[PDB]
Amino acid sequence: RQLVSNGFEVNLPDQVEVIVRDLPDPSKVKEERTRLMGYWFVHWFDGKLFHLRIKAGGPNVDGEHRAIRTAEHPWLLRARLDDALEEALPKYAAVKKRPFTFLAQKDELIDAAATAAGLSHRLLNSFKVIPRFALSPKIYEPVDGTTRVGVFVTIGMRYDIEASLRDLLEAGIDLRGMYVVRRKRQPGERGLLGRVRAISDDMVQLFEETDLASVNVNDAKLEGSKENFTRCLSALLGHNYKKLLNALDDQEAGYRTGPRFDDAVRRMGEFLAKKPIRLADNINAQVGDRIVFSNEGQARNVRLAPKVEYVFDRTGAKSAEYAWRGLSQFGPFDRPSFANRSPRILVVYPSSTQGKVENFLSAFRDGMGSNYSGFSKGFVDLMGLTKVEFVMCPVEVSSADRNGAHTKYNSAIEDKLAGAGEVHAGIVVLFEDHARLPDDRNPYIHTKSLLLTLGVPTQQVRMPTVLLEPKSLQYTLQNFSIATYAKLNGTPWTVNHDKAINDELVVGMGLAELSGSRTEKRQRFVGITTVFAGDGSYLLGNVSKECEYEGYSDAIRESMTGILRELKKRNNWRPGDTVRVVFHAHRPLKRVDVASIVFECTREIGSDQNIQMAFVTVSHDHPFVLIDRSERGLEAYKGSTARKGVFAPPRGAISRVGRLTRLLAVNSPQLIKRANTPLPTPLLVSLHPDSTFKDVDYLAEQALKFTSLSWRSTLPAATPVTIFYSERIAELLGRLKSIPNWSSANLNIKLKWSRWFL
RNA sequence: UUACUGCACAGGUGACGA
DNA sequence: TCGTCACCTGGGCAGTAAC
Ligand SMILES: [Mg+2]
Repeated sequence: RQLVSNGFEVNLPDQVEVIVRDLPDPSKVKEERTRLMGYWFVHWFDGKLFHLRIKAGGPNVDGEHRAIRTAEHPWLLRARLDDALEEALPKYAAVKKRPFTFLAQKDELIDAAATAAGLSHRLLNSFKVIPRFALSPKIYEPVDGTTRVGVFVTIGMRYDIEASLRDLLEAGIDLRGMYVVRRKRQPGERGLLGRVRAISDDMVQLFEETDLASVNVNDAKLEGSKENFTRCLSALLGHNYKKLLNALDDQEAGYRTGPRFDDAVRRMGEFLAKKPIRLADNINAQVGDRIVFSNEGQARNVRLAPKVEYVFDRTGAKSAEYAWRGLSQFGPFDRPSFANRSPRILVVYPSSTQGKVENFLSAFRDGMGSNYSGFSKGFVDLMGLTKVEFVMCPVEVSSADRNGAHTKYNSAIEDKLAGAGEVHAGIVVLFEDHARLPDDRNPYIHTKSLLLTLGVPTQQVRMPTVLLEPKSLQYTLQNFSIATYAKLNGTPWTVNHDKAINDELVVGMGLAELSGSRTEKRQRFVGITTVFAGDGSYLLGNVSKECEYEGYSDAIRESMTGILRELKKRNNWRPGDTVRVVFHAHRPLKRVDVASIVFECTREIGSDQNIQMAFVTVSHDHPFVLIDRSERGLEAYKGSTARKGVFAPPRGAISRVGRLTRLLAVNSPQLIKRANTPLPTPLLVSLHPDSTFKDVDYLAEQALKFTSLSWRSTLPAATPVTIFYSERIAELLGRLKSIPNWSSANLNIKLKWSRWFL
């Protein structure tokens, strides 16, 4: 039982001698660091300034002398290590500090990719993809009670377009509408300048500008987004352009695949271990062994959660390892009770797509047959319904109509429904050129708005999807079916849980940030989703209808206390029963908000029961990766030479970093998509220190299970539904709040049990 | 906006302190 | 106002759908 990390032990001195002076105002710290530059390392923490001498000779420093022992206060040397790593690698310029980040000295993957695909173009030399490395000094706990410092190595790719904007023009590339950034960024300057309206003299005309509406061709460059890469390259190359991307993708796989990443990490550790790292001129650190996660000795640092089971009945008896397998065999969890066995579904679509939409609806409702075993039965037999009646609502509108498409859809819905009686759901087909129009003329959001006001949830669909090859279409229709059923109040599946306490509530919060352009300040909206322990099963509760950023903490507390009150009433908790409340988000709550939440839930449940409360953050973008050297991977596809997910930990692997923190693996070899897919990064699950329920392993496993509860897809989500559904709610409600004639009135009436946000 | 996955880039932001 | 440690969210593009 071993998982290898991307980090190395750092052998530090036991002790370091330091000078301390009280400095209750931290505004002084910056000038003082400058004054003692070169001779002293300086660090402010907890009202006080800490000085570690790094070189002999003045200036002098007044203060109390103290021995800072590493085992007890590892933050001091962790911080010194950020800078010492920089100093240790003088030939690699920092592109960022804390963590030290830098570029490979030679390697340039576009040149290599071109050669390997046998492509060429004069300008290609001005498109650079360079490996980017970061070394992050992190505190971890090899076992409870003991801290150490590790150096964690992470790799990504710098994409840059150095080309002059002038050159890109004459090559036939249309630069209109592309974002542009400053070549040299003033200290504490923005990068984004805006979009390209046109070029004049030595002068770019910018719309959506962030500052001035003009800048010289010479002080600006295209932003190195994938969008600009593809737009420039396909113009200069197509259709050889895909050939270069695959080859670039192959090159990058050379640094990001499991074995190849493990090798790059090894080589980086060798390089840093070659010389001592000077913490001062007389005090050294040494980079040591690869940090592992194991159960050797007094370490209990790795476990494997059981496989999540998808459950399709209350008796626990009907279950599967995979959502579709189970759904296909058993039908949905709620089919014995599902109330509406003959849904009427409005189908809103551009009249000119009529035949394509019929083909799609036929495939959806009645299946694709045995040649497409992924979607044979169709929606009706899949979900155990009697029939589906489509009410056709053609719309006279063209993809060219960018300004009045939304008006036409809504006019057509209103006229059709006036004379049609009640519809239970709707499907809205959209042109690709309309899907991303601004919200004031976007038919997605206008039709979603109108139909949700009327209490009619929709599943929308873009024509490129409607037209998918049958091999892709069968999977499309799995996902479409599951969300549509849930939109009709259905519960497709649950995930196993064996209840140990009398009740458990999990609430999540999710954030969305909206603006009409990148110039405009993003406005924040929030959402809240609740999940309850059932008997053998987790059950999705209700969902917020207000979106609310200011006061989100009051909303969390209002939602938990109202829910605890109703759960108690439903279940009639007995004296001495234990109730557990778990909160999830992608960021940690404030201590003061945890205190207020704990106080109000405790007072609401009363002294008759025992309450356990945990506050959990789920992080995706941290410096930790898990390597399972025992995993050979799987056949990229049956039956190739290439392998996918080589060295990928199993789904459900949980490693201990520290008392409050676990790493959770979610993307197993099975789930990994391709040979060139990188070694996955696990989720970091952190418990808030003020939590009263402390078992982070159990909370990591619960988070795992909730990834499987997503009804947007047959495949699991990247984050538990408690957070993920909250983000979809927040985005939709925040958008809707700007749409004329939107009302939320039906969200808690007709739509109370509809999962309208999927 | 069927989704999952990945990546790039940009924007910054959060928590903890005194 | 700060210092310090940390990483989240939006927009877009490309490959594939846990046996
Ligand atoms: Mg959806």
